[PDB]
Amino acid sequence: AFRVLKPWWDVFTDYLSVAMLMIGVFGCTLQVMQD
Amino acid sequence: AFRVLKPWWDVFTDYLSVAMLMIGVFGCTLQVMQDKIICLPKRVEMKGLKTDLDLQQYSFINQMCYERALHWYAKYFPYLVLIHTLVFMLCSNFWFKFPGSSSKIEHFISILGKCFDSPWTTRALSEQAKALFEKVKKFRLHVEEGDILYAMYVRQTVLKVIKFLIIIAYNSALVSKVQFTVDCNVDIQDMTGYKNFSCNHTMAHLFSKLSFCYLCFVSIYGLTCLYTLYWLFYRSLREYSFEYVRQETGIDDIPDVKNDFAFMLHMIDQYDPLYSKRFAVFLSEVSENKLKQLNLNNEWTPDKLRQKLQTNAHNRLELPLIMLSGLPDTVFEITELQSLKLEIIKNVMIPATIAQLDNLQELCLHQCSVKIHSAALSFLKENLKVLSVKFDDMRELPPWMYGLRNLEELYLVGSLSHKNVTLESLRDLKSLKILSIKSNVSKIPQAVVDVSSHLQKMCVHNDGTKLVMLNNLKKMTNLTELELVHCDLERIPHAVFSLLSLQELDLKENNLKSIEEIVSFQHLRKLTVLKLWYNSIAYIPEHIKKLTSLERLFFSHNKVEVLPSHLFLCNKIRYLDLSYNDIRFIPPEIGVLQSLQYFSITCNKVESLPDELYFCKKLKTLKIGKNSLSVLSPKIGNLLFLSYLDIKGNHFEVLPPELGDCRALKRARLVVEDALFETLPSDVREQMKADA
Repeated sequence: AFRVLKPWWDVFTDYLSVAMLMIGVFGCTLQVMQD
Repeated sequence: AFRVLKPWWDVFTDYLSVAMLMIGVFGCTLQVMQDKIICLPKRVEMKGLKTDLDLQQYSFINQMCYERALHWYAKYFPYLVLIHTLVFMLCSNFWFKFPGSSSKIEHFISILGKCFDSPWTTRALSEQAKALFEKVKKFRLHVEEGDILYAMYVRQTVLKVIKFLIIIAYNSALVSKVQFTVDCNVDIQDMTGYKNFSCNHTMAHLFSKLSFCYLCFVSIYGLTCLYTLYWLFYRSLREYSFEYVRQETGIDDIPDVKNDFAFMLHMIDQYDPLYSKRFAVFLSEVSENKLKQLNLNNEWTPDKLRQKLQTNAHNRLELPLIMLSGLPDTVFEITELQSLKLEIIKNVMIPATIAQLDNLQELCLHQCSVKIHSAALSFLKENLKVLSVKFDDMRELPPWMYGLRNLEELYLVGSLSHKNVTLESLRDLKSLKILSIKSNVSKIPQAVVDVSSHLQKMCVHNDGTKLVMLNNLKKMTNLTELELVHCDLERIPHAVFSLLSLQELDLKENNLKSIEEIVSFQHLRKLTVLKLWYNSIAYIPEHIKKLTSLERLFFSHNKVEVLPSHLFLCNKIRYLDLSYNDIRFIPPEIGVLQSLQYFSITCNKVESLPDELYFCKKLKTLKIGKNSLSVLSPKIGNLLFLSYLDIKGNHFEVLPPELGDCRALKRARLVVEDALFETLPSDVREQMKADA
């Protein structure tokens, strides 16, 4: 339903998206803070 | 699932990774918070050294020299450590995060936990696990073809080792690079009026010390890998041999395991030494057999066995068995059965408990590969009297049956020639008296000669095999009853002429056409019963009158059309089978057959009945059958002892009332047309059916 529909490449893309989202949030934080 | 997969070194590596992650996060926090460079112009009673620089210039200089002079690695160290720790964690977790191997790992965890959970494992070492054996065998067949999980784990370990080596190699040189104080000569002159600056940032010494401690952790981490690497390359975990469960519990099953299975076994043993012992039980086949035995004992009750008890053909209390996987023990509790019946029961082992069933003398076996115990075999030798065996490819034949001395009657249903029969010698059968064979043997085996000293009755009913060599039958001096049914001889064999002790002769389905050997039958004065079923005989030689001892005659389903007068000279004949023949006229000489009690001419061409036939008052069975009789003589009322009459299928118009004179014949024994029976008076039919 929420797990059996994810091939390995899909899982890797999801993890890459999570990492990129974290990077973007951290970048926004630092831009607000010290830029 | 999430805990039992961690060896001690793995847990230590995880804890080191956690500590390194905490250190990296703390370093990033301090770098964001207090990592500030203070800078001053370098080259210049002591007074102050005012530089008339405003705060904006100070901050600008701090930023400029921070970008320029400060070492890149010194600035990136917290993020560097964070990245390395995250990569180590990711390469540690991808072992279970990859679904293709994660499914196998989860299946192994589930099966191991379920096997350890079963108390029947402890019972075997000392309920539903029987079906769990199927999952066990499915897993062992499917996953032993893997070993890719081991390669993946080895690759992960190699990656960790390489990362550790690189980390040490470059950090060792880079640690000495950082300094607390620093100098920067940037071209800010004529922009800020200065070029040379002395600077320092707070974290340096701390970072230095911090980095030192971090290195130590990494060092231990690397050492950990080495140990595991050595453990990977000193034991050769691709193969695992128990050699301890086999020696202690005394089980020779569970020989070895494949690369993947040995790897998982080693991992579990390092995690827990007793989990492997508990999990190995369901690999054993003997354990599976015993668990099936327990389940069968739960399924079977003595009540079920006694309900299935019945009376066999040869007047014995028998327990039929049609589909079983072994011997229930409860069967040995019921000693009143005199016979046992087995049908399609392979892999049967008879223990000494068969000695409990004292009152056993017969056994029936239908397609069963059975072996006995020593006490079981001795009990069978000393107690069995009758035995019936059915086998298809000689594999169900138990050889020890040839060693049973007290056996009396034996029945064999199975081909032996498939032309020499692979029959074992019948020497130990010291009390064999009756033999029955259902095979395709072309020549009589020599083994029977080893039993002819006490053999009394040999029955061989082949499916049509021609008995070319009958020389051994001449050795049957003690044979009193002989049957050669469907032996395809087509002539009376010369060997039977050597059997003076013979009493009853049967030649069914031999298709005898010329029988001019009846004179030789005069050499045998004990011939009371002679049988010629399903032969091509059309004429009866006069020599048959010379058989003094004849008591029964058989000519059913033959080509005899007009029967000779001299055939009636054997006044001692009591059974006369003339049905299914071309018999048309019954000669009056049948009146001299006073001793006759049987006469069947069913499915013949008989058109009239002589009155002399009714002089044979001893006739208790008369089977006219399907003939062409138009009227029945009233003299049938004189046959006071006639018990069966079969005239249905004839041309009778009205049955005579004299049928009421038949004391031994009733409605059930009277086979007549319903209209013919209706032609009888009301009193006659009332007397036949009931007692008025």
